[PDB]
Amino acid sequence: MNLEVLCGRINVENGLSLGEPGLYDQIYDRPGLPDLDVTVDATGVTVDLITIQLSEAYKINHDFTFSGLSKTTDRRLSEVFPITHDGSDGMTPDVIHTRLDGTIVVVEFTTTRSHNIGGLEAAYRTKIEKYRDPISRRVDIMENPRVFFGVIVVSSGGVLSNMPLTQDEAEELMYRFCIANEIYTKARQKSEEELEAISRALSFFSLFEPNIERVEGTFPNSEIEMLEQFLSTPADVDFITKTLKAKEVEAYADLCDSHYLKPEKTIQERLEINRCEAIDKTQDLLAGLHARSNKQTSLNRGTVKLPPWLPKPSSESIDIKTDSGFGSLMDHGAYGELWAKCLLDVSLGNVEGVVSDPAKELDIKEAKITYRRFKPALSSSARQEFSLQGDALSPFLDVEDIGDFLTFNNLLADSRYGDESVQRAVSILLEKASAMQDTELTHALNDSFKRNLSSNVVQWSLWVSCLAQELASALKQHCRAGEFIIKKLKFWPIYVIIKPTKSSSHIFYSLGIRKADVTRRLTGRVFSETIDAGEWELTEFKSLKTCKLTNLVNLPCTMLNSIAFWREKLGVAPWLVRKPCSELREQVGLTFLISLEDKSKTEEIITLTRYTQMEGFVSPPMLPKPQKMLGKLDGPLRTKLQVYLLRKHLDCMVRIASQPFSLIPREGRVEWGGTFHAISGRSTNLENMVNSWYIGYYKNKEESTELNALGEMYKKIVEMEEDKPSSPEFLGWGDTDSPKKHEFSRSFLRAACSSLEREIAQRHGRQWKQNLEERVLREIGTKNILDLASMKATSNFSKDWELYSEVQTKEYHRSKLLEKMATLIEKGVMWYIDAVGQAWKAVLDDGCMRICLFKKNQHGGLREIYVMDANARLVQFGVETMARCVCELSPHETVANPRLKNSIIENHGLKSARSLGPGSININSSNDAKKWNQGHYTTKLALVLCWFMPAKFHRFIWAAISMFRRKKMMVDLRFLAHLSSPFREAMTDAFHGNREVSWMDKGRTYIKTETGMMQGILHFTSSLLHSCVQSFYKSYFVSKLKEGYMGESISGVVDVIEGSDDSAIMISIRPKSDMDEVRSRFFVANLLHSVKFLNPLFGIYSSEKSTVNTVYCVEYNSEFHFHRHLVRPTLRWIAASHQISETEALASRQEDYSNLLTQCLEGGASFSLTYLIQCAQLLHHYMLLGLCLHPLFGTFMGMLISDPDPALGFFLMDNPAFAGGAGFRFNLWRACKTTDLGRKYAYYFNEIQGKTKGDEDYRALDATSGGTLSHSVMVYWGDRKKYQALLNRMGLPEDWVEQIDENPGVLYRRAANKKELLLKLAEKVHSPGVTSSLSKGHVVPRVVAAGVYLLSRHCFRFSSTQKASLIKLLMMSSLNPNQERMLFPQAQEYDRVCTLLEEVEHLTGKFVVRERNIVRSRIDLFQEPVDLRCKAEDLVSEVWFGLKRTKLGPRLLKEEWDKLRASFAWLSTDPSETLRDGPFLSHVQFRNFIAHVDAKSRSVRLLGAPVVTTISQVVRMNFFPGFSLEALESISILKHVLFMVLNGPYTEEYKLEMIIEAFSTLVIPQPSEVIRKSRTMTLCLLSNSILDQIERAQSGTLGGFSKPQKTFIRPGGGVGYKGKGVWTGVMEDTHVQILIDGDGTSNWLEEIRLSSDARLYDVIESIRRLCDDLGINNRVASAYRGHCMVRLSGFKIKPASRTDGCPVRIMERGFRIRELQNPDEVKMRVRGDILNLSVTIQEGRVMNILSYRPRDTDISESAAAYLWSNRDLFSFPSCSWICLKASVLLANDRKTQGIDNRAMGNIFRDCLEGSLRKQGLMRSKLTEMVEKNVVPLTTQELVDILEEDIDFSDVIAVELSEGSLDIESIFDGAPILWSAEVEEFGEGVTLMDQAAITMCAIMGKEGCRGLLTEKRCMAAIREQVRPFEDSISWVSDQF
Ligand SMILES: [Mg+2]
Ligand SMILES: [Mg+2]
Repeated sequence: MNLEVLCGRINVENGLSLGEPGLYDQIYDRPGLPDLDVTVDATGVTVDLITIQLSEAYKINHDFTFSGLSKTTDRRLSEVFPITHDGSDGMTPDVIHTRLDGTIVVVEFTTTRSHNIGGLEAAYRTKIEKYRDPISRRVDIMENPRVFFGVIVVSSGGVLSNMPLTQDEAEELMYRFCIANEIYTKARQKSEEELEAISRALSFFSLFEPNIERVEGTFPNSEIEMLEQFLSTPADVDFITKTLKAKEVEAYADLCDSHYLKPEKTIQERLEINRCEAIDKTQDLLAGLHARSNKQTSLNRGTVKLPPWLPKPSSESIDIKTDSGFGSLMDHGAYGELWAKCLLDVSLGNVEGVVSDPAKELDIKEAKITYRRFKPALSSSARQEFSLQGDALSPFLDVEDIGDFLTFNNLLADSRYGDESVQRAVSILLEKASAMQDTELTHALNDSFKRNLSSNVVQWSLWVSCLAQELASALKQHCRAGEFIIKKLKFWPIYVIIKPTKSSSHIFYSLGIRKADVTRRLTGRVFSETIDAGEWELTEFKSLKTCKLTNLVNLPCTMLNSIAFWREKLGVAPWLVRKPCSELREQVGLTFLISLEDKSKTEEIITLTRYTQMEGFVSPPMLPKPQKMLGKLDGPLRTKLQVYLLRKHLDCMVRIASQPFSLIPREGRVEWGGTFHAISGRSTNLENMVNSWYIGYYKNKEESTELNALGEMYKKIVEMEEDKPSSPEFLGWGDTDSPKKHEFSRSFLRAACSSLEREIAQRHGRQWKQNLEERVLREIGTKNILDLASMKATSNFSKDWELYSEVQTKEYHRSKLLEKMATLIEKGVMWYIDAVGQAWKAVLDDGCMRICLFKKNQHGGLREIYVMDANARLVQFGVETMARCVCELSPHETVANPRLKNSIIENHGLKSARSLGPGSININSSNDAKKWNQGHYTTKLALVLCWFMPAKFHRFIWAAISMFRRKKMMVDLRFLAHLSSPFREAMTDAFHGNREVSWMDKGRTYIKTETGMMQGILHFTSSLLHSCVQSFYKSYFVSKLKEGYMGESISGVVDVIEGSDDSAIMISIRPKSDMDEVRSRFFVANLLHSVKFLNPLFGIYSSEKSTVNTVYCVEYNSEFHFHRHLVRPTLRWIAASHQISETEALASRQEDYSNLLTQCLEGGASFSLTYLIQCAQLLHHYMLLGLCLHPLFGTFMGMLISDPDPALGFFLMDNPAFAGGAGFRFNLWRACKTTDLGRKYAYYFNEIQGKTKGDEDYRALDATSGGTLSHSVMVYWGDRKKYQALLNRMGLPEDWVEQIDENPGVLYRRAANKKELLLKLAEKVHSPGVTSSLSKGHVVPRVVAAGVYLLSRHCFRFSSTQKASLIKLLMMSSLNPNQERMLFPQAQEYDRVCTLLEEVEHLTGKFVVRERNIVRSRIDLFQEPVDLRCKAEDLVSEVWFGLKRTKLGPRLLKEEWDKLRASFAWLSTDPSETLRDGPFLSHVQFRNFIAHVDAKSRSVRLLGAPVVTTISQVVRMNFFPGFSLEALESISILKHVLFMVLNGPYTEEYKLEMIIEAFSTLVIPQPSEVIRKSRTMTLCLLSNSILDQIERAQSGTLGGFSKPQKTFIRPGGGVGYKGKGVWTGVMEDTHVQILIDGDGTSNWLEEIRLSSDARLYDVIESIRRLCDDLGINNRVASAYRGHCMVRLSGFKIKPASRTDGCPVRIMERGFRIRELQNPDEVKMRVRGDILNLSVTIQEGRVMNILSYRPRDTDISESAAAYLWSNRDLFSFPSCSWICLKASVLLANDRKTQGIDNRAMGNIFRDCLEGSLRKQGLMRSKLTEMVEKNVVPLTTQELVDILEEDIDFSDVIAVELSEGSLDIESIFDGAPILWSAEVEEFGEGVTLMDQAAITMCAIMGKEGCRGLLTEKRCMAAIREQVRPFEDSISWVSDQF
């Protein structure tokens, strides 16, 4: 802990810097808690025996915390910077440091007593506000300033600091602060808004009165006696001891008698016995299943319900060809005659008109579609057959068709038609999009994607998707008797006949093909057999439910993803064509089958095989037992596929149960030998198996309404209802050894709460309840009623909807929540804390919760959703916030602290290594819970919450929780309808009143419920309870480990991580001998196994889906930590990467398409696969835009080709390398600098839309969506009539829009009255995209509508935007870097990325296979904790209304506002005037426009190989696994000697002497090299061929003087230059011109000219330096001369409309000629700490051609050691200076008192003041040194939480005593691990040189001086006031 290394870490560039704030937290074990003895008395305070002063104790909180930092002499602001006289010259910093490179560093520390990011961010912002302006003022008047600013803020939780540190110093600081804050508080300003909110909430809580008596009445078991008796009485001890002993002996006996530890068999015998038992169990299951079924041996049927046809698509057309013959369409008749009649009727005249036009479906020209009805009179036989149309299978069925289908099948062979209509229509758009990056990489990847699209599988899937879209469209028409509809598929010779229904739940269709254009077939045999008709081939009226439609639409964009992902995972090159590996056909075929055949209970087997395969990772003491998965596999079978899957699964189980997975740690790493695919016979590595358990995964939110799934849901909801204990005794009143299905022991709950509370109170400092209460009161008291969770779901279920058939033949139609806030705002309420006072009473007058149900269709996941009513949400939101607040400050929970998801597992390894010695062994168990819902009686939650509250909340929480013990649930009306015509057979009887059941009333349309928490509602209380339980488990395990089985003590650390349901335990030990390892492994095995039996006490039932006692692997949520290797299932997000999403505006879909891609990249995928996924995403986005439905797609394609702007349908594709890295904003930025888009945006910002009040003004109305901006024609869409009608029912005058423009002040301040609240509601109801139309139909049709409607409407007619071509001609009525930066607030990072990206334009690399696993890094891209910048909207609120939403300051506020004005032309400082000039029509469009103009991309946690890392490394490695992508020593010593001479104490003449001699002796490479900084070096070295062109070319900086002003003589002898001159120059290829003028006291800048504008922000400071050289002020104004880009005052940016300062008028041909300078007047110069090569252009006026300043990262030591071994350099205190190492200190002891030297003067005294550096290694404070006797923190220990001692069961003790176990024979076999040399667990985790050199350049100056200062004294020198002999050293020091 020293300041020198810390300040040496940071490197700064010229100017002022603030860096980036970073957040460090607690990782290692907290030290501290010493003997604390605080006694306040007269002399102050006392601690231990050291006494501190009282008023010093008033500030010890900061002095002690930073004792090792402030050791300087307390300089001032004036002493370092030039005087500004602005009052701030007396601003005293906390540490002002100036290292030997002039890099000024001002740092101030702070300490807050908060507990979250809130106080941290607050302190950071207030420190920045305190110290912003003076330092900027001082840096504005310096020559070459390099000043850094840093802030340090600490808290008991974490530390926020912009200067990089190491976790050790963070831990030191945090624990020091803990001690300091403790002694501070034992020894003993907010704003106004929060000060009002706290009182507003406290008043309500103090006067809140819930009717506890009516509550006890209307609710079963709500009694305050339970709560008070739980809080008051302590916890029993003897009961717990006997219960633990009983549970322990029971678990031990169960383990022994379940894993065959009796009596003596070896491992192989136990394994064969296990194999026999598994065989028996599978045999029994098969027999019991086959016994109840129609026993068959062959079932002729199919699996794919569609016929295999592969036509060659012809020219596109939507019309039925007529000339077909009929010579054979009457062979069969009953189907052929139907098609014959159809063709004959459509031929001549029988068709009719049915228009299905987009504008209808959204419920609002030639875009209208034409469909044909039908009425063909069929014969009686065929009519009867059609009216006729429209048992569980056996495990032994000989399903071999599926078998040999997955072996040989033409599924991946190339369909020879790869250049046809559809492929052209896609590839053209693809090439147009990719034209931005025309490298070889992009061409290769596009060719690979097209080759993939050419395979016959996607060719078959394409027309299937077309058919599915057409059917979804035709789903809801009008049905005539005997009607039909004939349609063509617009790309293929296929015809479909459709017969819709009225139920709108399925459909009937029949296909037909010409039988002469069927080119190929999929040559399978699981396919629906068609029929022959001569020259035709037809189908037989299948039926497809409406639920199984989206999966048919999304078929190509999942087949492509599967093909690409599996082709890459196998290890094939994405740019090298090969054959199908015959191990790849299986995976693709299986994906195809599981996708097409879409049911539950079929993919469920595959998603369940994981828990079966998750065995074999079990440790020798136990055996792999997959037989626990029998059950959940029973039930009926209804497909030929389920039988095959079940047989293969059972075979995999019996294969696994015979031998586990091997475990061989060859080198220091560990692996696992034998793995294999689940449904196959294979052998693949881990990563190939892990994400094979996720074959049939997908997501949706469509709200399926099939009666079957809804019935299963209703069944699941009521399962444990009848299991009520029927006794209000064991539900929170007394203890119980064996608890029943819903009971829980109270004393154990109290013990767990006490344990967790002690852990919390030890991590944070005590007296924490107060901080929590204030935090909760604040966070509640600020919730306005308007900013609620609008657009959510509510329930219109009241008492009236309780009698079926009395309210039926109606629709429920659940509604939104906005209506509630509307009808509340009407009633005069503003704050959320006001509505609850009546919402609670309104609820209590009822007797239920009025819950409604909701179910999506995703076959698995989080399917159920329980929507509530507003009166319940309003009371639940006030309690869930308290729950989340109490949960946020826990050390285990991972749903409020999300980052801990990836910290408590990795870092554990380091922890294990810390207090164990390297070489430990892990023992892990990943648990779960069986029924996390329907098993938690809601009283335990209330108790465990009220235990953590300050008692001002007890009554409110008790009431608001007591509302969950009688809830009513709605049901579908169609459900009861069809039901009133097994479990369902009981439900119908309960409904009809025959059989009495205890939930459903007779005749009533609901379901009662008394037990079970709802899912999603009480999300955090469950996590809190689980945290308590897991903390108790951790304490108990630490206890049992503290004392061995026989009085010994095994050593080991425990870790506990847990979220909502899933949880893990990660114990780790270290043995020494061989036998002790065995004993400890057995002990920890029993310990970990006891959890299953210890769980039921807390009302938690562990399932059979949890592994136990695995050696070197865990699994928390979905990621598997296989030792130092982390595996994540990437198929999950890949499959769920293209979800249909209904948003009312374009350019908002690509946002989500990029979000999902970024999520997939996070999940982990080489960029070469992310790019293909993006191509498939583009294909999906275009197919969902009318690619195969509307016939007018050619016109839209032609329009988009000539207009690449998004929001019109165009899709932007990222760079091949670094594809999904940065979000959509990056692609937008990159496209806005190369395409015509840069033009279309420029017009939006540089047009004053007056236009003489023409008919071309405003152009596209400003309207931003998401991050992008577009025309208001799109964002205005959507029905809102219900909402505005409701508003008109209230006091909303129609003038409101106009009435808003008269006073915009109501759009930024919150509220003052009721009326402006209504105005804010009205603006809320129109802007973002809030909808009101009911989802009365499907999604795909109405999405295609919402697309094509807007597209067409913009293409031809108006809205107020113009046509496409009209706007294109309005163009002829791009961006400059200023506005480009103001738009994208992260342009610099984008530029860095792009620069690093413009080197991989070729395909060059090697296939080097590295070691087993390159342990990667944890790289984070652009990402900050909170923020530092002011948003582009707050400046307007401040300038326009005076609200200091930002706190910059008058100078800085003016500067940034002026920059903003210079960014937007029309923008003025008048809120009313800015409407009649800028593109807008109302003063509301601008409010929405400005709040989303600037947007930043999202963060990315990408992994990269180490070297610690960079982005170039990641791009080298991560492009493809197993593949990389790629394209002196005198310079170092020269840099070192240059830095040591320039900054060294010398004289300028002597400096130049030594420099030129060093240049003479040394050599250098020629300048035909890389030019970053050595260019200048080799130039100034070769200045001793022809230098003129050397400086001219190769990016120099020079320029003559074309027009000298004049010469004039001031009588004080001054050569002044007066008049008007013209200077010219050529710096970094600009050829600028500078007109200058001055006639009074000095000169001033007149005008500047530039030939280009790329490098603008650097030319500005270059011109600043040039004027500083030639000495010209830049303060006075000028007379504007032309149409300038911008103007500049004080080297600052000013707009052109202001005409304030010198204007920079860029003219490409402004000035093109050079000055032809003479090469003889060239000199070298050496200023203090500055090297220059210059030329005198005029008499007394010089010009610096080139400059140099040495960095601090070039102070070498090898070069120093070499220079030491040299004598010829007569150049070398100097000897001990350059070469760090008769005497030196003896002569200069008195040389400072009398100046007698021929060398440096003051510089030597400034340098030698560094004795404080060597004095920094010692001489600390007293309390800072006496308190180093602290021992580490031992642990939590249940003898403390329970306050008593506890004995334990010595079963294993007496067993090993008698010898009934023979442990040494159980583990014989499997390898030994105590002596195995392995690396520690965990995967993830210039300081070196800078620290070394900063600690190094001290000794070589004060070696013997330190010895003298130690010899003279060692104890009194620690004090500074005590000395106030060795007058020479003190003089050297100071004074
Ligand atoms: Mg598992
Ligand atoms: Mg788990």
